[PDB]
Amino acid sequence: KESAAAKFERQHMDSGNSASSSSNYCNQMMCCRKMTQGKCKPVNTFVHESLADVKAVCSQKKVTCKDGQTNCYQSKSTMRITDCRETGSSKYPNCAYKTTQVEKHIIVACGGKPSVPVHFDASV
Amino acid sequence: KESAAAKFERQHMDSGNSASSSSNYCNQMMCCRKMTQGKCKPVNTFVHESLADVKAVCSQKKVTCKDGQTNCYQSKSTMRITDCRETGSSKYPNCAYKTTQVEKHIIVACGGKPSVPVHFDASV
Repeated sequence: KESAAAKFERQHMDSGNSASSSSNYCNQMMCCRKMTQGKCKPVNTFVHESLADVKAVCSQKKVTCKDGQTNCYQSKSTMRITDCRETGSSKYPNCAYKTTQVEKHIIVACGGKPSVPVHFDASV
Repeated sequence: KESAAAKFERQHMDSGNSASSSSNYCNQMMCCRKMTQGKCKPVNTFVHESLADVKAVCSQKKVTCKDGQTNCYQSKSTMRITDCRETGSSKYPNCAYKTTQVEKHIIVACGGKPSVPVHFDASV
């Protein structure tokens, strides 16, 4: 059961970095998207194109996955994406990520019916 | 059990134009700090000053809380804070907030032992 003091810190404190800079994107998103629970997911990519555009990748260029599986696809064009990589400083439960925005091609694994993206494999 | 497609969207999709825009702060923080679970917390303020500085308020100016309780204190100095308000468009499970940065004195209820902030009452 959360103490009132802890609750206040959770709901009202953010000195770990003011509401300033886009350098904080990853720290906030990785937390919002639940990838800092029990462990700091070391690396993650966020795509900003439409869901439709990313889904459309399942029907674009075929490429093998890094794990040998053969259900990977590469986007025909670059996409605006955001790279999140835990920083040396970061140490769970104090996850720190470096935000790096680039427009690259993405490789994803597709599955299910209809076949949609189910795994981000890499950006190229 | 979250579907593979659902998980991909959670872990990798953030469609939009101003991804890391400060105008997105509240949407990301309100989500990260869990104030969008079950429903959208209508209003919330995040203080960007030092935890030590905010706790210090508890030994500053005594004031009566907005709800009539008598354990509120107001900061002597203004503090950098971000105001978060749910937008007319926002409606669970699709919470949306307007981010507003300003500098004001904060009023918080203090309790427990040691006496520390346990509730954000108001800013002014």
